[PDB]
Formats: sequence, C-alpha cells, structure tokens
Amino acid sequence: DCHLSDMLQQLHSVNASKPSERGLVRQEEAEDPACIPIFWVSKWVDYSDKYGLGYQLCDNSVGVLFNDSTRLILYNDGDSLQYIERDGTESYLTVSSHPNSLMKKITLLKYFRNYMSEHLLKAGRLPYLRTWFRTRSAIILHLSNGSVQINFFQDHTKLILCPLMAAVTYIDEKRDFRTYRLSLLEEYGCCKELASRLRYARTMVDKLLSS
Repeated sequence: DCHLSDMLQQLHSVNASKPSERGLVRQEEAEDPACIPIFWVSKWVDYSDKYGLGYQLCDNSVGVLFNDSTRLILYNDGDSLQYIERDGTESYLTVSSHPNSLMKKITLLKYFRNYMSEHLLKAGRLPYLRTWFRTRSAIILHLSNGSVQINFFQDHTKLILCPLMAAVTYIDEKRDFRTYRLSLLEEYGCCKELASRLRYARTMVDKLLSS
C-alpha cells in the first residue's frame, strides 16, 4: 500500500508533464545527491519454478523469497539471519547456531549466494524482497522499504524508484548512476530514454499495487 500508492502518484505526475517533449531539456539540473539510494538489488537468480527468487543487495547481503512466500536474509557478516514469516513477522538467528527448522532454507540460500558470487556481475533497517515479477522486457523488484527497482533486459538499463524522496536513480548502459528528483524532471525535462522508462514504470507500479 502506502509507499507504492505514493510512487504511483509521483509517476503519474512526472509522466503527465511529458518531460521529453520539450525543446529545452536540462536534465542535469534535475539531479539530486541528497536522494542517492542506500540499497538496491545488485544480482538476482530466478529459480521460481522450484525454489524461489534469490538476490543480493548492494551491501553484499543476500536474500531468497521462497515459493511458500517466506523470506530468509543473510547479512553481509556471513552468519546473521533474518527470517520473515508468511505474516511479515521477523525473527533473527544465526547460521552457526544450526537452527533445526531452517537448515534446508539456509542450504538453498547458500547455494544461491555462491552461484551469484561465482557467476553474476554486480549491477553497480536492511530491506527484503517483498514482491517481484517479470515481463518479456523487465524484472520488477519491490523492496520492503518502499523502493521499486526495474531492470530492463535488452540494454541492461535500470531504474531505482524511491517514494520516500520522490526520486529515481537511472543506471544507464555503462553502469553510471544518476539520481533525479521527480518534481525537478517535471520542470527541466529529460531524454526520451528516461521518459519512456518512467512510462513503463508507472504501468509496473500499477500492477504491483493491484496484485
């Protein structure tokens, strides 16, 4: 609900302004360092047919959203866990304590972690993956802190949407991050690439809310 509702409003607003259909476009004036995100998804692995979606955050913590709708997170210390039950209630444990209830989920998480470490390149309180889906053209990753990340398959471009700061970070095809306040894009406008991706984003956030 709330952060996604806000993000949807922010996007309606900027896309409303038709920010690429200008004549004077001064995108760099829309940039805002106060708004650079702390967390985004660095890597992901879809084994959703059998197990779930594994991912790594940019602080090197990893998480899995299992097919039974529970979540397990391993912090970047390599031992601290956070487990999120199907009702959102959280508990904290350690791999080293060998918790009897979770050993199969821990083992699956370590398999995802190793796979990501060995085989995937990086994109660039601690949130978890709250919801995701994929379309033919993107994967959409909604984090429990309200952020929505959209990674576009064709050109490796990505958006990180931050409703708390009404801001978006665009990762272009060279892995360069630029962070913009949406209200400033309305005024100074932007390139058609950023504007078309923000139109797509509005559609995706609408689906997230409705699903």
